Amino acid sequence: PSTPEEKKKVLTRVRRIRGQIDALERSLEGDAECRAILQQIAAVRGAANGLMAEVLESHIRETFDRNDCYSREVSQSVDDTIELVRAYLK
Amino acid sequence: KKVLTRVRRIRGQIDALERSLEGDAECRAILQQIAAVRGAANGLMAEVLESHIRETFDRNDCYSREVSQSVDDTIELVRAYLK
Amino acid sequence: PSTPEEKKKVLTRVRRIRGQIDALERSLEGDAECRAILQQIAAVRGAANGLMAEVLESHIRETFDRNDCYSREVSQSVDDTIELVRAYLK
Amino acid sequence: KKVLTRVRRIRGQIDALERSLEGDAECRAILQQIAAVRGAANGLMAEVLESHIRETFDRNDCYSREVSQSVDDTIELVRAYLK
Repeated sequence: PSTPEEKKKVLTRVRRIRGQIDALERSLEGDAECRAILQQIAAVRGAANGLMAEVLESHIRETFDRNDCYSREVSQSVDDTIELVRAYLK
Repeated sequence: KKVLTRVRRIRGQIDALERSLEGDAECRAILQQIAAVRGAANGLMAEVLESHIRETFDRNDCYSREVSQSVDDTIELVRAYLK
Repeated sequence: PSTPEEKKKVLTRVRRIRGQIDALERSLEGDAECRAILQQIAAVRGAANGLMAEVLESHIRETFDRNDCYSREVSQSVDDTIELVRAYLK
Repeated sequence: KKVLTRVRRIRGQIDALERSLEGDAECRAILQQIAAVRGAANGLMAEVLESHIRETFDRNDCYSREVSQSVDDTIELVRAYLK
């Protein structure tokens, strides 16, 4: 993030991830079944990966823009690149 | 246990990332740290799995040098895949 | 596998994986799109994982049996364990 | 184009696995080798993505040291996640 607007959304998501980690401690200290925990942990990893893709997409786009290089073909390269990352970096 | 040890390290990573963001760090650094959170979610999953597996086979009243390896190799395999 | 029957099923699956690696090789010899290649590689990995579970499950089962220790609860534990491995080792 | 480099070495692992089985190796050893097949496929994926990412951002006629690093950093993540 470079824009203060991007700073805000990421902080939101990051906080929401601390929100998911709270419920995991809450569940760990309590009466949780390993299958419910593993699921909570998996959703943490899902959330991180979600955000990683959103930061990456945003970073790549800003790089091309500072370089006066943003066009529709560049923009779609990024679309293509992020679909792959979303699908294969887990 | 060794599990909460890891839940804190995760919380540790998220608060630093929350602060990286507050302290306006460079984008490479934000990505570096989100990837590291994911890596620790995998490491934590490798503990909780290791717990449930260790615990499920002591529970079955089958002790043996041979059964212990079988359970070490299962754990070694989990560790390879999740690190 | 210790059993001469289980050696055969596994050896099929391994060959079926060679068959997938040859199709992948065809697709790099000739030219298919870069997303169809990724999909092929993921399918190889899905096949390896798939077999890693089948072998793991059989190995654990044999260990309890060989120790005169096989019951239904031991059997369902292995069911519970493999379902997790299938779901979380990728 | 060092994709064949790896597709070969992966075929190398499958045949050794086929030998292990024909040659009555330990059940522990089969699992070790199947995990390494999976590990190789991930490495293969980390090359094929690297090919595509590089190829896709040179094709945009946008050169600059700052753009090169953004692409290095992308490729670093790809490597971190897959090995």
